[PDB]
Amino acid sequence: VNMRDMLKAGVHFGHQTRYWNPKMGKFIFGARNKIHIINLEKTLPMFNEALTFVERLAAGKNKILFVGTKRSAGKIVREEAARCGMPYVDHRWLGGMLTNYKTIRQSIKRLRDLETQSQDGTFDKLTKKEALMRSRDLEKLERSLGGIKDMGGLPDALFVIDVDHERIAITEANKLGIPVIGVVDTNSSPEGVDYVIPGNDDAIRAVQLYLNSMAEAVIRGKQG
RNA sequence: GCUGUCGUCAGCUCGUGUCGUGAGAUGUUGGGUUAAGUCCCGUAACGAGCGCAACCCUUGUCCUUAGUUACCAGCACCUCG
Ligand SMILES: [Mg+2]
Ligand SMILES: [Mg+2]
Ligand SMILES: [Mg+2]
Ligand SMILES: [Mg+2]
Ligand SMILES: [Mg+2]
Repeated sequence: VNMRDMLKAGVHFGHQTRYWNPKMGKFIFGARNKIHIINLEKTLPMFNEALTFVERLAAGKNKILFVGTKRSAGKIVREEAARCGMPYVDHRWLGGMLTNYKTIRQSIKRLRDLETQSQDGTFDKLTKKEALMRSRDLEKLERSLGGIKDMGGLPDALFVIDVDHERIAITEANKLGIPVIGVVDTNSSPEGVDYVIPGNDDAIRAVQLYLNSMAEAVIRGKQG
């Protein structure tokens, strides 16, 4: 908002200049002291475009999936996708979560009924020898499948925090053919992302800026 | 039908997904660890089956029930078994 919250924290920064993607050359305002700088005055209209798109998609009972698996960004998306509904992923993305949803449906069922088992009133009233194993399986399943426990159907649109690190999700999203929102850094590619956000990554303040923007956008959208 | 052998070695495969024009490949590679494809972590793979392990028999400790044809600590007799 108003070119100052983003200009303050970390948004006007890039990944040096040695590792830059030619297709970002149109978004570079300059390279001060060997580091690329993003043209924020161009980011604002498309940032607001993404905000208004997700806001108008909120009304209509559509589900928006968030992807944030990264160092120091998983917990932010975990807590921030909390409330306002919507699923998320907070740890390693599983290959085939979209193109092979039938298989992961079984894992979802296993997670649900094992959660019921371990929280039925302490069903495991027996030796801890295999109860520890059961709890370990529970936490292992949670750590990768907690965010998508709901949403029996495929998401109508998807949100990304970084496109280089999780290219696989975007690839299979285009293969399924659904809209995608992505934060494209200076060493990334606009290929496969529909609504581009030429923002910044690896800076925390920027990432909660992005995710709060999205979350209160969907809040003001789904009110009806 | 039954049996030997590699070999009681730890391997051999499938569904769905993905990569390749295809034969095919990933799963099943990698860092550790284990008797073991055993387990953990990572990881375009996610799961499953036959194997490994476990359930069977026996051996080593104790407890309950049992005391004849088995036993003899105590009591007595004893021809001293
Ligand atoms: Mg093909
Ligand atoms: Mg193979
Ligand atoms: Mg093999
Ligand atoms: Mg096994
Ligand atoms: Mg065996």
